[PDB]
Amino acid sequence: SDELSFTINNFVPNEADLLFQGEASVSSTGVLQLTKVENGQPQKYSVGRALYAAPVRIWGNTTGSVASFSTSFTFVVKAPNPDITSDGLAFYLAPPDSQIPSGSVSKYLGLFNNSNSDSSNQIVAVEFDTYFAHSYDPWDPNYRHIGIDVNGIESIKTVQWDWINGGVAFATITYLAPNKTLIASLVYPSNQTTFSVAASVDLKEILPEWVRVGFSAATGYPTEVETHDVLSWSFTSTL
Amino acid sequence: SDELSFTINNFVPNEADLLFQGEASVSSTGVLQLTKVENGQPQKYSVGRALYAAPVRIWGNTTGSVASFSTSFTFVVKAPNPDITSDGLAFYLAPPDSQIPSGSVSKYLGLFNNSNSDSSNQIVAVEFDTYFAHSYDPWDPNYRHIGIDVNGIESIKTVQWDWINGGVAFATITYLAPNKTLIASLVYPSNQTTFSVAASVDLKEILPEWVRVGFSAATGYPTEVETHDVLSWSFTSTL
Ligand SMILES: CC(=O)N[C@H]1[C@H]([C@H](O)[C@H](O)CO)O[C@@](O[C@H]2[C@@H](O)[C@@H](CO)O[C@@H](O[C@H]3[C@H](O)[C@@H](O)[C@H](O)O[C@@H]3CO)[C@@H]2O)(C(=O)O)C[C@@H]1O
Ligand SMILES: CC(=O)N[C@H]1[C@H]([C@H](O)[C@H](O)CO)O[C@@](O[C@H]2[C@@H](O)[C@@H](CO)O[C@@H](O[C@H]3[C@H](O)[C@@H](O)[C@H](O)O[C@@H]3CO)[C@@H]2O)(C(=O)O)C[C@@H]1O
Ligand SMILES: *[C@@H]1O[C@H](CO)[C@@H](O)[C@H](O)[C@H]1NC(C)=O
Ligand SMILES: *[C@@H]1O[C@H](CO)[C@@H](O)[C@H](O)[C@H]1NC(C)=O
Ligand SMILES: *[C@@H]1O[C@H](CO)[C@@H](O)[C@H](O)[C@H]1NC(C)=O
Ligand SMILES: *[C@@H]1O[C@H](CO)[C@@H](O)[C@H](O)[C@H]1NC(C)=O
Ligand SMILES: *[C@@H]1O[C@H](CO)[C@@H](O)[C@H](O)[C@H]1NC(C)=O
Ligand SMILES: [Ca+2]
Ligand SMILES: [Ca+2]
Ligand SMILES: [Mn+2]
Ligand SMILES: [Mn+2]
Repeated sequence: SDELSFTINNFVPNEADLLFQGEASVSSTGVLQLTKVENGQPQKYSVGRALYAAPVRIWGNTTGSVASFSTSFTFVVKAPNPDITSDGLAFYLAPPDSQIPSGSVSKYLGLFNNSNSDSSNQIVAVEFDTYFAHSYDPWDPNYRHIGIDVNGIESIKTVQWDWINGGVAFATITYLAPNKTLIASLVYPSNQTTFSVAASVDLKEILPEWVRVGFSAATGYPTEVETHDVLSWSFTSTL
Repeated sequence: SDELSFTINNFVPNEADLLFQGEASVSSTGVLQLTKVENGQPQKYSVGRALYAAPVRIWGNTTGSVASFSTSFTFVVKAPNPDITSDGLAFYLAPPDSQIPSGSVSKYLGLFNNSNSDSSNQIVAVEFDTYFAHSYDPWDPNYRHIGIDVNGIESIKTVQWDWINGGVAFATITYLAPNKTLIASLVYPSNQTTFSVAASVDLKEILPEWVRVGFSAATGYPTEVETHDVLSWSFTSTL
């Protein structure tokens, strides 16, 4: 594909154009629930991933060009016990066939097996990290944050994010190919607060020609559970 | 129009789909020069405005709906004397036939006659203010800033903007109709710095059904002159 664009205003149960991994799924009410919820209550140690069914062409060696893209989606992270929550969700690009790694992966938002930034992971992600205690996440700044990750959970760049328990967030992620710059942005219309981050990233150097795009999220200790619900999602890429 | 979308990757001299006001124009090199430049040096007390030729439908009383839009553009503000510059540029929406007001309008970025927030102005703008001394701009915060204006030069909301003399900026402005939220964002791929702001705005309440969209900029005292050049511009609105 040289141009791919899709808009999902309302998710549908077992949505055909979505590849589900782990405990992810969309509720009868139309929300993409990354982590498991029962009776409206988020469940402990849940890991989920949803990907758009069609692989996306990120670059062409025959062409020499690289894709520029932009994604926007709305989500809610509602926790019964706000004080300390875990772990957060993230939008990411990975190889078409990636699976959730085996092992302790909650503090890695379901994207990694460990802290390392292994070049083989081939993963570019934008995380919305809700857990930052150094006892379990020693690589995190001391506050909830939005970070840009490249082959590793230790964000190459972050910004402080003032999460609103149950607040509806509108986030857009944009990649300017010509400028190898990935920028992330989040807004809470309810508080009129904004957050943003940018980092240099050369997709040609990190990701393969084809990749699948989507979301990943994880839940940890029971007293810190929160939801990772996505309500809308639009994606556009142009090669 | 129920949907309008245009992308201008390169401006052309006397570009037919652009309405020029004041000293605005596009150079032979293809840059939209809001304020006049001669021999590559910005001139004092210059005021310019450029608008897309076609008026945009912002809302429909017969339909009940309101337009959601998003604009992205790249610009450069190069000043020979960085220390203190004036005045800045801005993207704005106004009535189809608005003209540059008469009088001292440089500290108002070519958008207003005075400080007042007169409901009759019908102007929603996002300013990139480079001059903030309280002696002439008593309404400004104490730093260069990006602010959201509504019928007046005194921004209803701002954020600190760390201008880069001659740096190429990529800015996007988005209006979420359903949430009456106008958000502004700027990034300098060269420093990987980001800035963003959001504010509650009800276009139905401020602007008329039809409006023209574009840019405004002004230059002041000779020792503080700077350029207000726009390189790219894409606009999309959907009713
Ligand atoms: C094999 C296995 O099941 N590993 C778990 C780990 C283990 O708890 C860990 O290996 C024990 O050393 O926990 C995992 O989730 C943890 C993760 O969410 C972190 C931070 O993101 O928080 C941990 O919860 C803490 C909690 O924050 C404290 O307040 C509490 O006192 O202790 C809790 C730990 O018991 C989560 O357990 C992990 O990803 O490492 C999930 C693995 O499956
Ligand atoms: C009638 C008229 O021509 N008005 C000018 C005004 C006049 O200078 C003002 O009415 C005198 O009180 O200036 C206008 O531009 C000014 C504006 O750009 C402000 C701030 O944005 O800066 C002024 O320059 C200052 C400069 O910053 C100082 O360092 C310097 O010492 O004094 C300068 C003023 O002389 C600009 O003049 C204006 O918008 O008010 C342009 C009007 O056309
Ligand atoms: C392009 O890349 C594909 C796989 O990455 C390879 O099989 C093909 O031979 C390459 N062709 C060129 C011209 O690089
Ligand atoms: C990552 O997955 C591999 C499977 O090849 C497994 O051997 C390894 O234990 C996992 N990493 C961790 C930290 O468990
Ligand atoms: C925007 O408004 C709609 C309808 O009023 C609401 O359902 C939605 O959650 C809001 N979105 C955001 C990001 O606040
Ligand atoms: C500019 O302000 C003056 C008063 O200072 C006013 O008389 C004039 O009408 C305004 N300009 C325009 C175009 O209305
Ligand atoms: C992005 O890269 C292009 C090509 O190198 C350049 O012309 C443009 O000014 C850059 N934009 C930004 C915001 O740096
Ligand atoms: Ca964390
Ligand atoms: Ca000012
Ligand atoms: Mn983190
Ligand atoms: Mn200002």
